[PDB]
Amino acid sequence: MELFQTADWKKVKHVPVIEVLRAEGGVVEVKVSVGKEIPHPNTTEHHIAWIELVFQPEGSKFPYVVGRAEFAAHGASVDGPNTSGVYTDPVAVFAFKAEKSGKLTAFSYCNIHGLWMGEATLSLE
Ligand SMILES: [Fe+2]
Repeated sequence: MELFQTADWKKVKHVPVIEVLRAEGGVVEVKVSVGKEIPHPNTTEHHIAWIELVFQPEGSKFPYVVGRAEFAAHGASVDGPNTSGVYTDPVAVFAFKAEKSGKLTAFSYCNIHGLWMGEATLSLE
């Protein structure tokens, strides 16, 4: 019944969550993660592959890619899937200089669950 709204935990599990760690004087650090509130698997069969961060300062006609983080290890070795002991967590910190406030957009990818997007505001206060 569409009278009753709800929330999908699977979306929460995949969405890239943006947290501004500092922004004083245009020295900015932004953390992006997937599966913060609700852990996302990291196995050889199922994992988050990367996160990319975009920033568009106000007054700027075009957006700029700030950077991209690949998460390369997911437990595979010559001994089989999930045996290597090495798993890269889908968390990244982007450090950058900025002269103005503006909009952040993050993108991420799961190898079986498609492409994902998230947004937040950067206030240089
Ligand atoms: Fe997934």
